[PDB]
Order: sequence, then structure tokens, then C-alpha cells
Amino acid sequence: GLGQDFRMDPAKRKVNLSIGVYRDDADQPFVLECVKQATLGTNMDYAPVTGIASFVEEAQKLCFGPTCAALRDGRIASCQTLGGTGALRIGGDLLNRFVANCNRIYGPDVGYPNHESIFAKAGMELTPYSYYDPATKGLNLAGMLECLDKAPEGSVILVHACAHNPTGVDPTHDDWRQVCDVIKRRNHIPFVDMAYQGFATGQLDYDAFVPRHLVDMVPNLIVAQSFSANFGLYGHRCGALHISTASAEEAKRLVSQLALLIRPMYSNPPLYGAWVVSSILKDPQLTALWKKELKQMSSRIAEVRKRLVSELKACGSVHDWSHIERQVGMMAYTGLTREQVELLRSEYHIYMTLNGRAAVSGLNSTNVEYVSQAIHNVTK
Amino acid sequence: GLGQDFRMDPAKRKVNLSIGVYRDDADQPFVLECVKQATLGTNMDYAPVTGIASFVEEAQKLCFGPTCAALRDGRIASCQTLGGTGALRIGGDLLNRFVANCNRIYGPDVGYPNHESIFAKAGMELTPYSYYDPATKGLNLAGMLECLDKAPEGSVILVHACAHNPTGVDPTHDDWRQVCDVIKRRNHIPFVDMAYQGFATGQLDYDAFVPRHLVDMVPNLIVAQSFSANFGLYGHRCGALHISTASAEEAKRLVSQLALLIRPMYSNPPLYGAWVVSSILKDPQLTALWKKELKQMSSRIAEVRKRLVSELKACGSVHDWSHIERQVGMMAYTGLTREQVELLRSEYHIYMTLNGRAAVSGLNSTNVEYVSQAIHNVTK
Ligand SMILES: Cc1ncc(COP(=O)(O)O)c(C=O)c1O
Ligand SMILES: Cc1ncc(COP(=O)(O)O)c(C=O)c1O
Repeated sequence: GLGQDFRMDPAKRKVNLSIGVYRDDADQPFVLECVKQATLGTNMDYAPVTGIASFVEEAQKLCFGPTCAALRDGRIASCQTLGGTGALRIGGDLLNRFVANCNRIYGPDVGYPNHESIFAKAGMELTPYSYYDPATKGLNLAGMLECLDKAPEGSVILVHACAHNPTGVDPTHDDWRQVCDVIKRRNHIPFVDMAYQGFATGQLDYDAFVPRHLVDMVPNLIVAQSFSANFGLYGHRCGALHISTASAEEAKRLVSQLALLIRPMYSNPPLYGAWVVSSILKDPQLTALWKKELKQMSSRIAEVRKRLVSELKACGSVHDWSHIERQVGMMAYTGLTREQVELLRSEYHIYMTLNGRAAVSGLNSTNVEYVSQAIHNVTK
Repeated sequence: GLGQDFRMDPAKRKVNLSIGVYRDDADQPFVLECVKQATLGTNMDYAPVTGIASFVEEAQKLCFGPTCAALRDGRIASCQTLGGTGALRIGGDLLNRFVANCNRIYGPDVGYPNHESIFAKAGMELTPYSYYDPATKGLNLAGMLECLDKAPEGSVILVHACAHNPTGVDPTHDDWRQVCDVIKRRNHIPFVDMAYQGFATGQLDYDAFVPRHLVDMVPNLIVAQSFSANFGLYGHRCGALHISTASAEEAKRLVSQLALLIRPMYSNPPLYGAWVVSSILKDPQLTALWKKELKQMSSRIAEVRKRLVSELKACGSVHDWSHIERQVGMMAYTGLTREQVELLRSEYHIYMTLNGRAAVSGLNSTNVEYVSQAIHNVTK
């Protein structure tokens, strides 16, 4: 992380657009009011290996919603995990229990850096499908669909549910309907990384469209669910893993196998996050409060994207920045070149990674004008 | 399993001696006052991959002593882990990656069951050395020494620092001096599981003799350190891994390799327990209180062992129970036979595992007389 150089930078006017976590308009970490009001347990005894049971139940219901048949019929195997990262790893380690010939996983051509190592450790080579279009800083749907169609039948296909990291480029629900048809027809196994449900657009149901739509279409769906961003619980390491199966008996056999993976890795998961999420989701008042706060976070991110674009136009930039508003979530592929990123750092002390990814959570009312002028100056 | 059957058991007068965690004399979970008085962080941001730096620093000093030469020279590589379990796993994964033909590890013939699966996941087969003497319910030192001397040069040797789980049988410091001489002479790699420092005898320096004694004797010492029992932080999953090396340069490179193992496992470790331990160990008031609370927990366990033996004699048992007082910690190998354990359950509703292990943390002033009479009855 570029944090060290930013911190060491003596310049009076500097901006860190490399951060990985939410910040409010005052550039402060943001502890949710619903999290402050959550009730903790009183016992520090170990949780069960598969997690606090009420937490896992609420995580399932939040992921799949109130009218999910799979959930009703008990055919989903689930557990608490060490954030979304733990779910990706434990899920990856579980895949050979139900996927034949399981040595490859397909992910978007521009994707989340840690995915490669996670799945390598689990015995699978991450291989790309067409996804990001650098000319438009947007989606290459035709390319995605063709790659999925040509992949061997029974391939594992990694997809981001929403707020694609690092580009911010998300397919529409129309686009996802086409994607899921290919996944079903080719008998592929979807592995959904859902790290930003509710955080992405402020709408929990909309943001969970991809796992909810797939769970009825395929024999097995995997979902890695993170509570880091949407509850602001990052460092407490709170997530869940879900695998759908044909029957409650199949799900039970997979939960036993989950336990055999968890116990010799970390024995059992940390209490704090699970207490907080379970407390909030079982309380109507706290749940309502949480939903209001989700919208506050998602609206601020959306509005600062919109403000960046409008300020760029006000500065006199003649280039097109509409991708910044089309993209969703904290991470934006700006389209700035390596040279331009290097100039923003040297000349303006604005820090972002060399791929032109900007963490827009670092943008706010007090610096968006400065950053816009800088981006105009290095691109004009 | 047993715990479920216990909880399901209708019997009004029943005792669970199969638990894994400390209980006070009222049979309640026990949160330490020093933990209640600790100051938590305010920011829920992710910790560094290797953990909260102040916690890791305090963990090192607590393990090796503040004046440790290895520590002053910076030649110990350390990181925060998910309890002692995570330190065992990461340590094993590191050994198997970097030590040639490291596909085996030697552990005590009666040992902690999860050790076998932890090291199996790391690609290392756990194989026994003579340790427990069933005739005496005590130590077989000559057998241990002979086994360690015969193991191939450069073997990984797993040892419990104190409060051996599940037997309670510990070598004395005199004995450990003999063990460590063999380990040095044979160029073995010691892997110390220190799950109970201070919790074991109430004396933090005494309980850390094994790693402190070894760290100046061998080129590489590995220590898995748990804060679950000695801070009562079980479910918050707080531990540390330490690996000594020839130099600070080697240590720094090793820490880099730990990060490569951690990141695709769970990205970074949970804040809460690290906050608590760092807070306590940096505050003189909290540290002094913690030491007294540890002495009180350790003394309660020692005193109820003593009381079981004295009540067994009062009941009229003519058998020898001195092993119960010689053993150290929460776990006692009682020497009850399988049939005797089964009758304890069926006639007296006292629950132990069939190997005759009793968790004496489940014994207290309100049930020790009952349990003594029951144990007398089934062995007379
Ligand atoms: C796409 C994606 N997957 C997984 C993760 C890891 O999330 P967690 O902190 O819950 O492990 C992140 C968060 O940075 C992410 O952006
Ligand atoms: C000997 C031993 N090693 C390791 C562990 C695992 O401890 P932790 O909860 O810190 O992962 C235990 C605790 O039960 C243990 O008894």
C-alpha cells in the first residue's frame, strides 16, 4: 500500500486516493450508529466452528432474501468466515467436494489482486475472461459472453456481485440475465464474490440480484459474503460463505466438510463482528437504521463521482469523464495513464496506484476541487 | 458431541468435565477484570497483514522476556495469528515451504487432537515420540529422550511448553534441560506450542522456560503463542507466531513470507483481542492486575485438583490419585477405564471423554464432593 509514502509526504496539500476503506466527508473512519447501538454477547467462549448460529442464519437471509426456495428447503450449506477473504479461501478449498476436475477458475481480466493467490493456495489457476474495456473504461459484455461460452463445460466462474473492484464497472441486471443464461447452458459453477451488498447502491435487494438470480438456475452456487464495508466492520473480520446444493442432505455433508477445513486453519471464528451483525439484523429498529446509513454511504460515493465529473467540466476539460458516474462503488478506473498518475503524485501529491485506480472514498467536499484541477492539468 | 448430550441430559444433578475453557468456582465463564478495564481502539480499519504492530511487540516481549538477546538484535520474525491454532498452521505451512523434505513432525504420543489435522493441511505427517506413561499417568522421560535422539537429524519436534493437553503431564525444568540438549545435538527444529503461559502455574517467566531456554541454543525456534486461556479471550481469536533466525535481515525476509501465507488465508487478523492484550501489557496497572488474576485462575485449578484427591481419600478410595495433583492445568488424564467413564455418565451423569480426560475447570466447590464419591464408587 502507498499509505507510507503519502504519510511521509511533507507537502501541505496532499490527497490519498489509494485507500481501501470508506471515509466520511471529513475524511474520518466511519463507525455506523447502528453498530454503536448493537448489543454484544457477555461470554467470550469459543463460537462453534461454523460460527455463531444466529449470525449465519441472518447472513443467509440477507444474502438470498425472504422468498428464496433454496433457503426454505435447507439446501444451502453455510458458515461464518474471516471476512469475504476467508469465504473465498474456504470456498475455494471446498470446491473439490463438488466440482469435477477442479484445477482452474475464471475471473474478470481486470480483477481483485488477492483473488489469484487465494485460489492458487486452494489448488486452482485463475484465468481471465474478457470484462473491462480500457477504451471506454466500461464493460465488454460481448467479450465476456463469448469467453464464458467457449470455456470448457463445468468451469468455475468467479463474478463480482456489484461494485467491481478495482474498476467500478458493473453489468446491468439486463446484462447479468444474459451472463447467467450462458453459465446455466454451459453447466458452469458460479462463484459470487459479494463484498458490497447494500454498500454499492444503497439497495440491498438490487445489489444481491446476481446470487438471488443464479440460485434457482444452477445445481451449485457459491457466495462469499463480506460484512466489512457494509457494516464498517473491516478489521473485525466478519463474513459468511454459502454453497447451494440439491438437498438438505447434500448441504449437511458440505457443512461437515467446511468444519474439517476451518478447524485446522483457525479453529473457530471471531465473535465481535458476528455479534454486531446478528444483533442489528434481528432488531427492526437497528435494521431500519442500518438501511438509512447504507444509503448515506452509497449516496456520498455516488455524489462525489458526479461532482468530480462536473468540476472537471467546469475546469475546462474537453475529455469524456462519464465513466466516473457510470461506475459504482469506492474504486474507479479513471483511465489516467501511468505517466499521468506519476505526475499527479510528483506535481500535486495526489496518490493513486499506477493502473489509474482511484479510491473515491478519499474524495470529499474539501479536496474534490483541487483533485479535479490536477486531473485536468495532467490530461489537457 | 458430549456437550450436546450433556446439555440434553434431563438429570438435575449432572457435571460436564469435557469442556475446553476456564470456568470460575460458580461454573460460569470468566471475563478478567483487566480485560474489562482495557482500552479498545476507536478505528475499525483493517490491521496490517501481520497484525497490530504494538500487540506483536508486546507478544514478543511477553514470550521471550524483555531482555532477550534475540529480541534486542531483531532476529525474531513475528506476526499476529488466529489464536495459537493459526500460529501452528502458518508455522507449519512456512516449514513445509522452506525446509527441504519437511513432510513430518514429531509430537507426543498422547497429544492435542487438532495438531494432527493442522500439520496434515501443511503437508506434514504427525508422528509420535514416547511421552505419556499410562501406568503412572505421568511422564516417560527416558522414552522421550531416546525417541528424540533417534529421530533423523533436522527433524521438527513439537513440544507443549506447559500444561500439556490432554494429560496435564509436564516435564520439570531439570527434565527440559535434558530434552533441549538432545534437540540441540541432533540439530532438530523445535516447534513450541505455548497455549497456557502463566495460566499453567501462575508464573509467567517459569511457564515460558522452554522457549526462553531454546532460543539461545538452536538456529531456528518456532513458537505458537495463544492468548485464549491466559487472557480469557478464546472467541476473539488472538495469538502470535514467532520464529527466531540468524539475523534481523533474515527475520525481516521471513516476515515477508508470513504475509504471503496470511493474505490468501484471511487478509489480516481481527482487531479486538490484539487491542485488549496490547492495552493491558502497556499499562502498569492493568499488567499487575492481569498477573494477579492469572495466579488466581491457576490456583483455583491446582486447588480443585488437590481437593479431588483429598475427597477421594475421605470417601475411602484405596487407589493412588497423586497424578491428579502432579499434573498441571485444565486437563487431567485420570486413568479411569472406558467402562468406568461410561458408568460415570450413565449412573452419575458426569461427562468425560472415553480416554479418561477430565477438564477440571468443570470441578468446583459445589460439585467436587459429588464427583469424588462417584469416581470412588466406579473404581472401588
Ligand atoms: C472484491 C473483494 N473481494 C473480497 C474482499 C475482501 O473483503 P474482506 O475484508 O471481507 O475479507 C474485498 C475487500 O477489499 C473486495 O473488494
Ligand atoms: C495445546 C493447545 N494448542 C493450541 C490450542 C488452540 O488454541 P487457540 O484457541 O488459541 O487457537 C489449544 C487450545 O485448546 C491447546 O490446548
